[PDB]
Amino acid sequence: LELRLKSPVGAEPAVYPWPLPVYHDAAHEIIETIRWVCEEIPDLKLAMENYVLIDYDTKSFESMQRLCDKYNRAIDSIHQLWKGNTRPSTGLLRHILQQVYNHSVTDPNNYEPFSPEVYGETSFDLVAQMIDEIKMTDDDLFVDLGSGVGQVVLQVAAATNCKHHYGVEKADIPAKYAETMDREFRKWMKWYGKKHAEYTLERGDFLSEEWRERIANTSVIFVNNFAFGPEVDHQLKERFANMKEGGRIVSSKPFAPLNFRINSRNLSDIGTIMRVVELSPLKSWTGKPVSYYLHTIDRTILENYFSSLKNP
Ligand SMILES: COc1nc(Nc2cc(S(C)(=O)=O)ccc2N[C@@H](c2cccc3c2OC(F)(F)O3)c2ncccc2Cl)nc(N2CCNCC2)n1
Repeated sequence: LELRLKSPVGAEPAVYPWPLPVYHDAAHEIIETIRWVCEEIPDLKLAMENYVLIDYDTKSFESMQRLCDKYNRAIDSIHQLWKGNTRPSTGLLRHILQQVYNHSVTDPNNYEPFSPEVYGETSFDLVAQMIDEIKMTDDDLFVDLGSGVGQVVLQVAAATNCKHHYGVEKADIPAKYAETMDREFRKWMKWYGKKHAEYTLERGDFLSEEWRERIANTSVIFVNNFAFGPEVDHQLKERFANMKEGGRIVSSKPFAPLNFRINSRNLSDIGTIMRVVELSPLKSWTGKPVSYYLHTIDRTILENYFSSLKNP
């Protein structure tokens, strides 16, 4: 006893075992998948009997099976008509990321702010605003320092053309889940027929020796440093100090003051080599009044100070 959804692009079907997983709801996931594919393919919305998406019982195997059958037959008609890899829309991507999470993370957890279990609530929209603001290209290398189950990396890889996206996570439980998130994401993206950039989710300590040169060569760092201690903050600034001009750090708490004024007593501070701006979706956003910080490596701040001493 199972439910099957045929892929709109001819990939392997999505197979769900009945009784469906508890999770959000698995039956609603199947209905929303069908609706998303219908929104995506106008011939499919035409071929599909309208009534089948109004009249359903998620608690009935036969009712759920009939819904899947109607969709599957409509996909078959469309595949017969066509007989004779684009990036996902923002709406579809939100669905795909939630779907990937639901199929990957199965054990209870605590639902703290910006935690994997609440990604859909404020993270998804905020990461979407951030992507629109920093405008990465094929020359960029993106790294999430403390990537959790890899959700930010998956979103950014599905939305941008960076050369590569990396996620590094130290903790055992999220890094293990990231392995399933990776598989589930690649599988589901193929199922929908959607393109994503290259990415790697790995287990590791971003403060290790190996990671020193990796951070130095990164063009865009993403780091939720909100709850970081002074030691991790100090070590990170030491890593950032080796970054290239124009290198960027997107964070939840600033690494240098917004009003940093270089003088003779603060030449050791990271503020001497980076621009820092506070960004806010509120500056059409109706979500939480959130803020984030964009840091840009710029050693001309330090150069202009020495230049001004020699040229009064
Ligand atoms: C407010 O409570 C709070 N906030 C944060 N973090 C936080 C605070 C604020 S603010 C100043 O209060 O407005 C805004 C954004 C974030 N996090 C964002 C984020 C971080 C870095 C760059 C960003 C970004 O968003 C961005 F895309 F724009 O660029 C985030 N982190 C992780 C995954 C997805 C997302 Cl989207 N972390 C914690 N914790 C630490 C974790 N476990 C519980 C306590 N608790």
